[PDB]
Amino acid sequence: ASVHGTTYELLRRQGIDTVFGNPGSNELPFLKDFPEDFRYILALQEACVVGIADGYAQASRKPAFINLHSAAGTGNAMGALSNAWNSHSPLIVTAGQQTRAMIGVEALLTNVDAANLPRPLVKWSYEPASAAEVPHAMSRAIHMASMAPQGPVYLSVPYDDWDKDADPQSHHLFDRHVSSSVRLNDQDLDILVKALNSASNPAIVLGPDVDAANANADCVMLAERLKAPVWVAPSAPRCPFPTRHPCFRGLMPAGIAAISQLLEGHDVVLVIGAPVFRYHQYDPGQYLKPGTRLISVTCDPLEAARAPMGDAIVADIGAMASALANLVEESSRQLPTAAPEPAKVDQDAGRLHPETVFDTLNDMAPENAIYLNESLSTTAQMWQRLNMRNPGSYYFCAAGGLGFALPAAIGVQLAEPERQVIAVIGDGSANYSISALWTAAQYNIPTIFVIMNNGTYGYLRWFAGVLEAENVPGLDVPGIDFRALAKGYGVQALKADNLEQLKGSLQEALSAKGPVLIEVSTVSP
Amino acid sequence: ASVHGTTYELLRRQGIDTVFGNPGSNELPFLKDFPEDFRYILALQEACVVGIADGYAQASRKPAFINLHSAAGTGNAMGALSNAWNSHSPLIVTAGQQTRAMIGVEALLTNVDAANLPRPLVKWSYEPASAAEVPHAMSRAIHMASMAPQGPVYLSVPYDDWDKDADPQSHHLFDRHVSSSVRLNDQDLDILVKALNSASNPAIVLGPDVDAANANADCVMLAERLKAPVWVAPSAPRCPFPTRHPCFRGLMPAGIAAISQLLEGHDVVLVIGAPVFRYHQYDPGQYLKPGTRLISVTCDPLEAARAPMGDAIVADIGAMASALANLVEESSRQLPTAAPEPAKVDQDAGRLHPETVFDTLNDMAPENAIYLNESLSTTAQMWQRLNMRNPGSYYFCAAGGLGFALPAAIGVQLAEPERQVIAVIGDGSANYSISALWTAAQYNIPTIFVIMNNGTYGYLRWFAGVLEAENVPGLDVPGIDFRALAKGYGVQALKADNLEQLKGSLQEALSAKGPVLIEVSTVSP
Amino acid sequence: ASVHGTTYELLRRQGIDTVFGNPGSNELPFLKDFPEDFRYILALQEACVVGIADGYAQASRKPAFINLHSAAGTGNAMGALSNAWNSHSPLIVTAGQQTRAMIGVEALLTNVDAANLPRPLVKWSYEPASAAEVPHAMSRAIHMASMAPQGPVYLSVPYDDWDKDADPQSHHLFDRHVSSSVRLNDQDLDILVKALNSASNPAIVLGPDVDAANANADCVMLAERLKAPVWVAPSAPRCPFPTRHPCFRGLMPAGIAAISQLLEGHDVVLVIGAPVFRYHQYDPGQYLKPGTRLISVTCDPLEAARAPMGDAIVADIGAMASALANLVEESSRQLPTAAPEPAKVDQDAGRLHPETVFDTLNDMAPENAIYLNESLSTTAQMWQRLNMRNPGSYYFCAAGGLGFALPAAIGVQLAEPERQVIAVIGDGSANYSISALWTAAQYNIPTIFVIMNNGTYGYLRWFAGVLEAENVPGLDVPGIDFRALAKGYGVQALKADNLEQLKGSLQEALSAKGPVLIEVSTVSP
Ligand SMILES: Cc1ncc(Cn2c(C)c(CCOP(=O)(O)OP(=O)(O)O)sc2=O)c(N)n1
Ligand SMILES: Cc1ncc(Cn2c(C)c(CCOP(=O)(O)OP(=O)(O)O)sc2=O)c(N)n1
Ligand SMILES: Cc1ncc(Cn2c(C)c(CCOP(=O)(O)OP(=O)(O)O)sc2=O)c(N)n1
Ligand SMILES: [Ca+2]
Ligand SMILES: [Ca+2]
Ligand SMILES: [Ca+2]
Ligand code: NA
Repeated sequence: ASVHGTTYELLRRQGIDTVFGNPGSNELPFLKDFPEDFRYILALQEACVVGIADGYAQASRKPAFINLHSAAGTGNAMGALSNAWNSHSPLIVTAGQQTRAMIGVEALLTNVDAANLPRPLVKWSYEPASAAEVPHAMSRAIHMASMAPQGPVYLSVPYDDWDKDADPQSHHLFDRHVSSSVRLNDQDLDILVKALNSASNPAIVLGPDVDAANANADCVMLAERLKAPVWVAPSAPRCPFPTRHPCFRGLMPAGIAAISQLLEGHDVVLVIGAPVFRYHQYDPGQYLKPGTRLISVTCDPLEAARAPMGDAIVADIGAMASALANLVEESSRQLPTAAPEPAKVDQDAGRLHPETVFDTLNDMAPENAIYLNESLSTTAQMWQRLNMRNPGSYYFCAAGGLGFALPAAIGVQLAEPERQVIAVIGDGSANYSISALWTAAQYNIPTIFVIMNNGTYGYLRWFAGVLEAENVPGLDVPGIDFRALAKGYGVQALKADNLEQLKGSLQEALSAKGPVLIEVSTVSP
Repeated sequence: ASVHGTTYELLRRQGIDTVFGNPGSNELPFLKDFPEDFRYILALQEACVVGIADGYAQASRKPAFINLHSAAGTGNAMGALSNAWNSHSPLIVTAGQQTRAMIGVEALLTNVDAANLPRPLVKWSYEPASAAEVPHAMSRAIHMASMAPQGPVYLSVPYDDWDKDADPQSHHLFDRHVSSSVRLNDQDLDILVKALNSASNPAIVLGPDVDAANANADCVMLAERLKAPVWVAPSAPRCPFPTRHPCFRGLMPAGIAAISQLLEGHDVVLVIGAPVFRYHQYDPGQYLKPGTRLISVTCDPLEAARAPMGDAIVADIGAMASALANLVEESSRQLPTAAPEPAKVDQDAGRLHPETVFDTLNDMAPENAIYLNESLSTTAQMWQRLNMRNPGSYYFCAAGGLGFALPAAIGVQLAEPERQVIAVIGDGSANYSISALWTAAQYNIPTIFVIMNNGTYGYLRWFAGVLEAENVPGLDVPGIDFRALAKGYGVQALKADNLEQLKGSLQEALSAKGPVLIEVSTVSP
Repeated sequence: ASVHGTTYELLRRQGIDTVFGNPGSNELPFLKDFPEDFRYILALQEACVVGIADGYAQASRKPAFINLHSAAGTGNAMGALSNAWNSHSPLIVTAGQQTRAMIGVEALLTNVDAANLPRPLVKWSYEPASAAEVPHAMSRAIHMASMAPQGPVYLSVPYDDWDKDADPQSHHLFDRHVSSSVRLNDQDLDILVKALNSASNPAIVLGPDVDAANANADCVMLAERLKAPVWVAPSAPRCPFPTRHPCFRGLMPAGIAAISQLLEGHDVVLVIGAPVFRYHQYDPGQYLKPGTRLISVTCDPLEAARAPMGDAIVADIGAMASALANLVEESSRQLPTAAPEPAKVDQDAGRLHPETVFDTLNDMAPENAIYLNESLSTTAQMWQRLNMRNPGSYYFCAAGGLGFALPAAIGVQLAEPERQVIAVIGDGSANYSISALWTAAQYNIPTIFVIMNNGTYGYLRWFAGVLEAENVPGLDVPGIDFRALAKGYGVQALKADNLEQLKGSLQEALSAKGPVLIEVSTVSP
């Protein structure tokens, strides 16, 4: 067997059947004789390739495979990799290297010092020392991406390796099963359960690793047994809980003082599947108020190490959530009462308030819609106004890197063909990965893109307020016609300048058989 | 003084007056109270920001200053940095970091392990240990970018540093002059000159550092004195010689065997301002034939170290070219005869042959036009068909990273307001940095973009041929309307489906007062 | 509170009370006002400092704290760190940095790019962005070293930070409890147990993480229930099983073919707490023979990823060994029969055969002796001839880095004051960290050092044989008087030129109240 044949066999034996890519000369020997059972999804720029693969991996809850071109293709993807690192996305990033005979002279499109290029945004980064090692290196990449805490990995392969003879002993790689599905030992788990059972006013805080683990239903059971309010940890990349469940209390503000104030009076705060905490704005104060102690369950040693307070347990979130949900007592406290519905904001016949847009989306979208958020100044309103009952219903750029939601929405829609994906993206954010629209058109992936057009980088005007910063350049983005951009890439385009048009446009988009972009004229901040 | 005030003073004292940027919250304290004498050029995605700054630095022959947002903004620019590394572009890349009080907890948009992120594509990468150190760190960044061999550098600055008190001793940074304008000592330079004077059939090979140094006219004088043919080193990022001068012999093929064959019979080959050599395709053979010896003058130790043959001198290209041009004897050999004009390719009333497009550009463009090339399958024809008499007339992605030419053309046009810039970009390449069009519209930078639309990644179909690779996915890019993309970003758009329309469109574009995009329907490969 | 006071409070609250160090100017502000409840152990060179701390951490099964001087002190320790990485030793390495005001100018003993210096041999490496962050960074270092898989970490601290005011919120760091004491979920653990219960001829292979976890007794119970032979994985850094238990089968040869041959006919091979596998010599063949399947339990994702065969479970070794030992059925197969005693090698009245030395050590040493091995050509004989009944009885350089055993023996003896430590070290190996002897003398740590003096690098003469390499320089080390070296550092010294003298010397050493070095004249290979 060749290294080519062996490597594709390893990939299919490990469940991988799709390559998200933008091709180059160093990858042609890998992509040639492309196997019939695989599919290749082309995107026109590498931030888009990785974004699509990332949405696909997060929604499918399995690794996604990426093929990029040498240093320039990998470099174009590095902002996308920053998000993937923070969302623990299991991404296997492969990049083609020059032929081994011309690496030394640094021929054009040699990836120099290749393994160092994507650091520090990958769990593992490597170039094999010989062609016969390639399948073993690929095996390492698959398992490193897939073991808790999941994350992106990088493998650089000289293009001449693929046609070489594989090692016959590589067959032992094909069926390896590697598990990190672990939970706290019985004695210490009993101690934790007793602390939860004994708490007089527990609170629960959930992060993205709950949704990645599909631990959402177990966390519902846990919250109901403990009769405890549930918050989502700040800067949330996913939604880990039904947002209209009686225990749900919403997204935490991303500030130190704000969070300790919210938790005040809670004696035990159990955090599951989140960093402690992904603050954003600087809001100095107490990490916790007196009387509050914190216990964190995290799949990531790096999270447990850097928490500035609390105890921590490093374990699989699925296994831990299930064990806790099944072991805790039913408290005799009263179940928390559901948060009230949000108020209707006054809306005239002109430009749309974001609140109106979210209320209308909530009124019209299917109950199993999946949303993406890259409309940064409207996040709080989005979380208050969209009823998201099911797991996998929300994605937001985990490292704050714009250019995620547009391509990720396409990968999510590819992963979940029977759930309507609706990406809500600001006019500024829409440009970072605009060319991803083309992939939705070409493969007819029927994502709906709602562009919130207010002409400005609104969130940065806000943060300028908290910093009290005046005379800042570069905050306005006038003069972009998103319907023309959508036409340019073959996506049906609609405009909504008022509520009547928003309703009509959503009705058309929801009914459409292909992707649709709706440009919404929203109010300026 | 504050760190803010001191740093802008240092920048203006060192000749920097423009910030190319895409802003974020960590940069607001740097960008606030933006100085009246500076200008900020916004681009909508960071590959575009760096591309624009890169074209501006290469054309202006001075450092360009960039401000990006933390890890995600830096990561989005890393493909652009790969080109900048290979073209020795003096780029000062600054990125905002979280406030020092929240770096430890890794708050959202903390740039973790920041200095390692852009490696290995920068000469120097750093985050200062205190706010008062920021001006000195900026001084280091300016000089590291600007000293031979020039190249990109990276500085990460926590956002709280700007408002802190500066060290009063920072004033000693303001007027530092640092020179690398050096040449080989007299005794060894005399030995080199004697070897050139004694050669029976010398050849000259020139690379991009000649054009960066504006050493072109000196290299003309050198070639005329030595009566020597002149080639451009392969994978050329710039044009270092007038392409219709009698000595000019064109762009070398990027292959080992091809180059040794071309040089056969030349006893001394003097290479100036190029790597030896930037091969691309694998074309194994002799590095040089018997009877040929090579001498390389390079500004870059890394180039001198990795050459697989020849002697080398590491020195400033401007200083060396001037010294050699003035010291060599006038040979009594006959001057080389000019290459013949290229033939006219048969052209019917349908889709355009690339040869026709270049002939027509050469017929209509001003004599001081500046071209950019990201139409990878037509490079040989472009070099044969465009008469480029003047320095600074050609740019091509130095690391082969697509997404350079579109934004770089805007930076070049900003640097050279009286020279018409014409970027010739393939339909595939146009997408990587498509959003850069917006910056040309907003600032009315009148670049002309000629999109060569053949529906496919043509060069990759070629390289597939040399590799003999069949059943490769992802090579076609149908279904993109570039006039709609240009409209989307506010750029006037024209279509050329045949020669009559190409001529009309060029006439309109040349006359236009703003940027113009022409979509040309070219023949499929 | 100051950063100094807060950091020592954090260290004592986290169980750390000893600093192993070699001091320098950047560390004086940390070491001043040294707390009364701490102890400082000086060694004269940094390989010795880290070796001592490493032996102390491995034997105590808890993190050890190290303080080195800037880049030069850290660099002198990097070979020692290579061993620590491979043995998963929880080492907190701190190094002093220049004052923040002189880092930029790179004053003498600035640690440039400090965090990158010890990579890739540390789990985490960091320099804080401000003085107030130091206690949180130290908290991160403690937990990163201590979480599974344990390993060395690095923290660089500017010397001016210690006197600065601490953040009052740092108190939340003091009592953090972080656990990685996890095991496979119940459903999958039941599947594993069923596979073990069903095996017709299981084998067990144990590595160093079993002894680190004190999982030895549980592994005895497991082997007895399964009636299974037990081997120690190759290149063994520790001893995980009583070597005269009936199931024990010895140390595996460090070769691919040798191991698959040894395992042939075993249907299920359970590996616990080892890489799969730490081969040394190149011995190509099948990784496993047909009919053998492998299951690995490892605390280290990097081990699970790179195994070339088998399934793997990433979990705590203590928790997994206990669960398996208590859950498996008692097999009705016959218990394995103990290996026979090794034969007595013929010994005349001259130089000692290594076999004689080990037999004599086994005859005279206490049953709870602890041995270290850095006599590389005699390892097989050592493993056959020393009855090691108890956990923590054997250490060998985990990365093969010489200079470990001499200082580690001192740290082990410091950790286990009531167990006689006997380090058996070749004459070549003894020199790498010879100055460590001084620390044993000064603190009266009564380690016994047995120098096996055959005048040559014996193992390298062997490996030269397997490679069939002739005319190799640098293999002989004549002319070293180890009794004089011991005298030089204040350690009692004895010589053993024959068996009578070996017996007398051991009797004296065993009775001595201080450290003793015995130079043994052994036979040449
Ligand atoms: C890759 C990248 N570049 C720059 C930023 C900085 N940034 C920028 C530029 C924002 C403006 C977003 O504008 P929008 O139109 O998409 O949405 P809003 O108007 O609601 O803010 S929010 C933010 O953090 C970023 N986060 N990521
Ligand atoms: C960032 C990046 N991604 C991928 C490539 C690989 N690549 C690709 C995708 C090419 C196709 C260029 O297509 P085009 O339409 O712009 O021009 P041609 O049709 O003349 O080839 S040429 C080439 O090297 C690259 N060089 N850089
Ligand atoms: C730091 C370091 N340097 C060099 C070596 C190479 N090396 C060397 C030099 C050996 C000779 C050991 O000689 P010895 O006298 O201690 O023992 P033997 O005679 O039994 O081999 S074994 C070995 O791997 C090493 N392992 N570690
Ligand atoms: Ca906006
Ligand atoms: Ca094309
Ligand atoms: Ca020896
Ligand atoms: Na990097």
